[PDB]
Amino acid sequence: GDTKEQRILRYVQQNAKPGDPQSVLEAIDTYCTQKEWAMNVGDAKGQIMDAVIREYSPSLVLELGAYCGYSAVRMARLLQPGARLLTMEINPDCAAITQQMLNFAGLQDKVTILNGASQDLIPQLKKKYDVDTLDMVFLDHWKDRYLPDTLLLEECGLLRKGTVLLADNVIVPGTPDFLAYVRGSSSFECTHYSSYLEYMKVVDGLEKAIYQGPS
Ligand SMILES: Cc1nc(C)c(-c2cc(C(C)(C)c3ccccc3)n[nH]2)s1
Ligand code: NA
Ligand code: NA
Repeated sequence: GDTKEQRILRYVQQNAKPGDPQSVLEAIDTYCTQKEWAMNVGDAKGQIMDAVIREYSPSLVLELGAYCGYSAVRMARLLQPGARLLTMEINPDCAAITQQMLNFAGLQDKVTILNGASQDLIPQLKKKYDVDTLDMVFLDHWKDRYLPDTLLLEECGLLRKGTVLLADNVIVPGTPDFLAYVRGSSSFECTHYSSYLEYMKVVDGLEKAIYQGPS
């Protein structure tokens, strides 16, 4: 049976160029804006993500909620040799799509895909995936999970001073609990990056929260 996610992957494989991550991004953004709507960060927000990666040049990045691999491709393509992306995806079919997307783009050796729930996998990073601390975390999974997974990252000792959290959809549909906590806590230095959801004709935004150390 055909699914939307399989259709996205097929469109990329037909029209993008293997080993060319930029063509893969353009293909997905074309597909989602012109052929069939899908959950997608999109190019406007993508350029903010690009800027953050280039500013902090993280060596170890954790992504929560890979879906079809658009953001994994977006970030992994800007990573240096020896840098790693760890990405978590709760849905097995989407995890498979993400793998094929990264393989097509030529980035499969920079990325480890973890199939499971954030709250189960996050406490295993130190022991099983040889993580000390994370340089960057991109949050784009279930919205009611942003605040508790941030708290769990902190108590698992995965954040250090200077670790960048970047969270999507904090306005639409909105994560006001997360926002209240990080903006109000002295442990996080926060900035907001507005971006228009053109298809929905409403403004959304990404929050950047830089860990400052425990309170
Ligand atoms: C507690 C959770 N841990 C993770 C890693 C979660 C996750 C969410 C997601 C998307 C693609 C956004 C998703 C998945 C299923 C339904 C709706 C939406 N992928 N991974 S959820
Ligand atoms: Na999103
Ligand atoms: Na703060």
